[PDB]
Amino acid sequence: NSIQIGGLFPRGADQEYSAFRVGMVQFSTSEFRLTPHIDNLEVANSFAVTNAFCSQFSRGVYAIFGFYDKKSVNTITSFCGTLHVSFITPSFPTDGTHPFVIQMRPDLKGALLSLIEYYQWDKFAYLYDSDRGLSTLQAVLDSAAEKKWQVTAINVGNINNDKKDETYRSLFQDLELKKERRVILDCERDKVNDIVDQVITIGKHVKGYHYIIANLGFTDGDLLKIQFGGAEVSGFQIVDYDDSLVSKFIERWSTLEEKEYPGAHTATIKYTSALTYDAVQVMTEAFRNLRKQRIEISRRGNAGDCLANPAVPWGQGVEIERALKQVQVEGLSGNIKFDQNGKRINYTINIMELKTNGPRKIGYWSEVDKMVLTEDDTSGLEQKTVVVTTILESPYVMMKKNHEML
Amino acid sequence: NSIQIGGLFPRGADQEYSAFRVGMVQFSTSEFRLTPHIDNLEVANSFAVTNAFCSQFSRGVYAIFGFYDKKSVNTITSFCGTLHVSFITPSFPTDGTHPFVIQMRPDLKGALLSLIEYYQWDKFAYLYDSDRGLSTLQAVLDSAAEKKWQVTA
Repeated sequence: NSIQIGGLFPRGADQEYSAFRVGMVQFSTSEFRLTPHIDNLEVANSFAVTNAFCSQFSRGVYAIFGFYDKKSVNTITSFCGTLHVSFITPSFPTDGTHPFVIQMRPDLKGALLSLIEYYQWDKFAYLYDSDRGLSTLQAVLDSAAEKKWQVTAINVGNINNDKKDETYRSLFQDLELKKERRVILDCERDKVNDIVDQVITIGKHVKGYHYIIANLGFTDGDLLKIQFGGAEVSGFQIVDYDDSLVSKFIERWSTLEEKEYPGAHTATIKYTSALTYDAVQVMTEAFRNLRKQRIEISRRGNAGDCLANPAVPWGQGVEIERALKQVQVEGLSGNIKFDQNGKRINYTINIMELKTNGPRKIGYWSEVDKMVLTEDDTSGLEQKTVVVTTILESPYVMMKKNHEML
Repeated sequence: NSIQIGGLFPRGADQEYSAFRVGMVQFSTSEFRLTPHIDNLEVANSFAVTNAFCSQFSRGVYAIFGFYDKKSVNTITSFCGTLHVSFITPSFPTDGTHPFVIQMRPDLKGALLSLIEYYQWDKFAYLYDSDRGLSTLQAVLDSAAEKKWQVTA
């Protein structure tokens, strides 16, 4: 068999596309060839997105894989609600429930909540950006009652290159005026470096601060530059390079040629790109299930129309939606598995604490493994310095008679 | 001469559909007219709005009156942002400044904040409906810094 699949890919994602090609190379077989039909236009532009998605559906492809942004998700998924094109993405998961959508990125909100109990704060500052949705802002603010948290939320998103130096001044100066010292950030990874730059430039990384980065791939930036600061910058890892099942992929990826697969040669990979492997794997295993369960995707030569009027489904799409939801496999994010709504379960996430030797696993979390600690590793033992604070008035504490030399 | 115009109306927005026809009856004039082409299909989901847009655009309507929701709004604003066919709405103002969109319903945030200042409030619980857009929940949470409010949402 041969199986055309639509790529509604985001531009600026050469690493994701390289992971797509490496997944295709790994998983392709002459039994059923998952076949590219790929396009790349501005994901923020709902029109151009819809237009290309019509073009791809105008080939009658069996499934489409790609990425969207909150400027588009109730454009795209509304189409999956009508044309029943089965759809897979590891982008940010939606708050609602929709068949024909596979939400390959796990839900960050549960873990990030549980971490707040684990660090035991009644007070934190909270920056966020709009692009993954204000879903985390809502979820934590809804959760404000349960622990009676004080929370301040300041929209960092509208920071732009017109004034991206004095904005961060005024912003962090506001956190000095409230004297905020537990800081949650919810950006995309390719933003976090620009906040961390200003954090270092104005010194706000010494002991007393505590940081979280609300990304599943916390260890992607130049964390080593703030690794010396002394703030406990602590954040998540769905990717774990230590899993030998995964580490064999990490080896193969980092050894694959750097320029034919642009940016694949690094020892580390964005968890978006990593989930591209799991996504292509689930599409392959779903077409394999379809063939093994002996229901054929044998289909009329007519593509259909994304805007027939009234539009009408084609029934085999329901079979693809079953087949995809039936998948359970090992991958770069563990034993991945999906509910009947199209949202993952069993998704297990590690919590990394930036000790100065490097980010190390203080625990892991799942829906049933509620923040299971893994601090049995001894990095940090042998009595790090307890810093003692006090005052100098005679006689209670005084200088040594040789204090200028001591 | 007449100008052909499009219309979309939410199902159940029957008072607005009435007021629209009453407005057409009032402001139609001897020298020029409207030729409304109207749809009353779904609005709470992008598909219906998109199909109606294509139908009425293929009809060549030079302006459209209609409505949207945060679920559908991006679909409209991107379509008009590309195709130069304008859109006018009484729906909530978005965060965006797309051309071709006349977001008539005036800014409510400035007055809200100025009244909060007038009561000199310090600590209160703010509720919200998500689907009007969190632009207010943002613009009141933002100044919970500068105005040191103690909001809960």
